Amino acid sequence: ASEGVLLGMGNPLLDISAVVDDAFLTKYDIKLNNAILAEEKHLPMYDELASKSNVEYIAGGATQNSIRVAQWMLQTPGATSYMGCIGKDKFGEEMKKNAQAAGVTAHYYEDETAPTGTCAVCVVGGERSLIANLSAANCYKSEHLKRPENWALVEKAKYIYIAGFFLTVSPDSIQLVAEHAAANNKVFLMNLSAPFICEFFRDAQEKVLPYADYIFGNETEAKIFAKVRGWETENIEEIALKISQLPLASGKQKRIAVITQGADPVVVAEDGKVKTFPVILLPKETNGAGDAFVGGFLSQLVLGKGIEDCVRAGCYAANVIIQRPGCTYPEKPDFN
Amino acid sequence: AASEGVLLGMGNPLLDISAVVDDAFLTKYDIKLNNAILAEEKHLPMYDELASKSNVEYIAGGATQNSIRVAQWMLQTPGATSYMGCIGKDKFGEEMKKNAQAAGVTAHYYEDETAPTGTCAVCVVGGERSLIANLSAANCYKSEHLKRPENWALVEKAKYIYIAGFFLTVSPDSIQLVAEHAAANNKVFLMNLSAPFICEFFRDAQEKVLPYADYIFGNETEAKIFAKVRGWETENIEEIALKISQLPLASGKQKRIAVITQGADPVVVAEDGKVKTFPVILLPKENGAGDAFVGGFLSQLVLGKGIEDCVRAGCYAANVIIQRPGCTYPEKPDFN
Ligand SMILES: Nc1ncnc2c1ncn2[C@@H]1O[C@H](COP(=O)(O)OP(=O)(O)CP(=O)(O)O)[C@@H](O)[C@H]1O
Ligand SMILES: Nc1ncnc2c1ncn2[C@@H]1O[C@H](COP(=O)(O)OP(=O)(O)CP(=O)(O)O)[C@@H](O)[C@H]1O
Repeated sequence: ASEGVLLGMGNPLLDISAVVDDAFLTKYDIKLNNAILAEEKHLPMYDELASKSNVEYIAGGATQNSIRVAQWMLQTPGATSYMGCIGKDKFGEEMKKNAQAAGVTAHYYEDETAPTGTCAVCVVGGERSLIANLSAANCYKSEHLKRPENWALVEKAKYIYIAGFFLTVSPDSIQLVAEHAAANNKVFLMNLSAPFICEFFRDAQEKVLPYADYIFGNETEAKIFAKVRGWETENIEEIALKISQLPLASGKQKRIAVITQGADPVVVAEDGKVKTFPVILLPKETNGAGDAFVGGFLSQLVLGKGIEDCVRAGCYAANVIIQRPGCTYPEKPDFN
Repeated sequence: AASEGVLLGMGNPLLDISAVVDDAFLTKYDIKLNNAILAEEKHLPMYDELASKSNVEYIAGGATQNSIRVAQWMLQTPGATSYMGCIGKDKFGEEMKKNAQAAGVTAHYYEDETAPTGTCAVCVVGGERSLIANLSAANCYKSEHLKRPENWALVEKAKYIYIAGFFLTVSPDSIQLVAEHAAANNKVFLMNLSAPFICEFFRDAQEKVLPYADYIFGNETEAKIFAKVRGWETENIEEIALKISQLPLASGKQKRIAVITQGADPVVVAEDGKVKTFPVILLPKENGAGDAFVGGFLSQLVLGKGIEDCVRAGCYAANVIIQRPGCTYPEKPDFN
């Protein structure tokens, strides 16, 4: 677990989590077990959540959550890094404060006008309501990555994880680091989180797939990925195998596809074979479970462990996060 | 014979810089034909090279704006169409205003104070093309522009309002405001399934606007993905079109018409619980075909014509645009 051994790049959103009541949900007309794009009526909501003393600020975003969970799972200081776009405002300073507290060496790109991306995480029991305002998170430029103090994080990194969503924000950055990983013996990892499915983004994803050593995804993302490229099969075990056997780049030898199915087992394809991994629960046990699974998987991958340890750690971290308000965790882990 | 501003469009405007190119140009900038590539930044050496070419053509593009220009060209009545979208304060923004005025579209653009105007290089060789789109200011539209009286007057004047599904990612407030207004003031709100959604932020935003859609346009790929997202196991495009037309309707919305194109294969239309097939009829000795189909369909819909006339006009306009470099057309149409 060397300095900056694992790097992430994505859309950072400051998650403003707080336990709410019926009056709050009725006031802003927001329903539980739902995630909506933020509107004008939901913009003054971030001030009412701040006025609550029990508010929790977290440097969120799908990839950043995976990086924080990996840092928490590893515990070695300075092992993780992250790059993403934020705004020059109070929420941007809270993002920098929380990333430092989580142990992540974050080098953010500050946009000169777009305010920092935020996500209200309203909690009642186990249920949640997400209201994301992406705003600055979609303004990352490759000029930031190409600067020497930020490109040093790529050079230091052995494992680089980038979500498929980043292909819509900065396709130059993902392609540049994926090609660099193939040339300098680094492991490039990615996921099938491609919300937009246009010809522009399909061809952008087609160009980065050969450079992916690991492709993470969930049953819904994998089934849609299969239907897009004409694969008629619907069996998740067959789709995972077909993902692992996609064309490989010159600097690659094999690919591992990890498809989670929530409660159902985690499916892993490797060396032309598919293995099933039943989910093991914690003593007396969905928001951000996928992000926490990738985080736990990345931690054991960094330590040079076998696939079974990576799946068990992923499931452990996903089980911890779902029993907590948001993508939070205790001080130290209890995994083996 | 259509009234002033009877048809309005809202979207992501991009100045399409079209030009016929050769092998040396495609090799120089490493760009492939029949490929849609994103441009994180304007490649100035390429853009300036295109601007210095014989038969270089500037067009006020963008999927929705193309449909509006094709509808204006098909109608021929001056002042019948309107359009609102975000542009930058630069030379390409002035060329967008010049071409929209030439195309006969009353365009009221929102000028961003820093993001440069969205552009798209349309490198055409024979029948094939290569799109290199830099969205930039097109993704910066704010509902404050729509709510201004000189711009809201275009909504009030409009009987038919067409907005692409992709615009939900840019301004979901503007779509919800005009879709709910159309239901309250007996106006026809039309939309398409462009860039189908997989993330819950964008899926729930689309779920909120579907009841307000009187017409839903789409292609076989968009419709098949839309069906797989919401658990519809059927793959038959005729069954999918019927299921789209029978989605929940908003108060005071009696019916929905779903139009699913299949390229060469017939156009599928669902109406009053029945699906009708329309074979594509070609012109004597025969990208952007979908945009031109919607444009031709909108023109006859404005004139209060039957569905068969709308499909024939849509196919006529699509067949003209595909035998021209880009989404261009002759002075007057030949469809009666
Ligand atoms: N109901 C459940 N019970 C226990 N563990 C669960 C679970 N749902 C998910 N998990 C854990 O989370 C991991 C990832 O689950 P899943 O694939 O559903 O995530 P996701 O990111 O797609 C879901 P969401 O949309 O709820 O954020 C699983 O491999 C498992 O370890
Ligand atoms: N090969 C072909 N020959 C003739 N007409 C065609 C055609 N492909 C498309 N069209 C015309 O264009 C209309 C829309 O076609 P389609 O559904 O393929 O558009 P689209 O916008 O999805 C395609 P693209 O990705 O190429 O821009 C059809 O209804 C038909 O009138």
